[PDB]
Amino acid sequence: MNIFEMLRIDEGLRLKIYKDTEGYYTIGIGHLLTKSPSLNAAKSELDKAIGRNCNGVITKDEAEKLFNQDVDAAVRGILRNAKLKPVYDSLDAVRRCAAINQVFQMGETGVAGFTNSLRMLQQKRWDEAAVNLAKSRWYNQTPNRAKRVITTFRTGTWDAYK
Repeated sequence: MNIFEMLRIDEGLRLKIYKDTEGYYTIGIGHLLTKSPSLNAAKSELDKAIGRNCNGVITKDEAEKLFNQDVDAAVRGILRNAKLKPVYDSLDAVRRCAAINQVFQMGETGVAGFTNSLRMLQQKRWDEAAVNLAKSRWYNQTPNRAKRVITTFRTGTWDAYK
């Protein structure tokens, strides 16, 4: 298991524009297109992202290219963020994947606001961090995915992903 395999499980792969868990137009492996309710705005964003007129559909290669960009961007966001970087750097490789997963789903600013969880994770208070992580809109809205990510933070193993 690695971050790509982990996020592929959590996000799925769909080649046609779909709505994510929040109702927002998305494509590929959790590539958010826009928060606009206008499908034409989503299609414009898609065409711009891919560099051709897609008419709402992409190939697997194209989806994987966006995914590479999105993972890369998530990591670089973490490294540029004064609140996230020290916590990320304090973690082992497996827990770093959990961190990337949460930032991928929620965005850098959202995760940077998880002050008490960040502190507990840097302190390596794993069970306490796991309890805190679950006291969240994130957990309540996507509990099966959040449980997997939290188990990864708690244990530093891939047990939740088989």
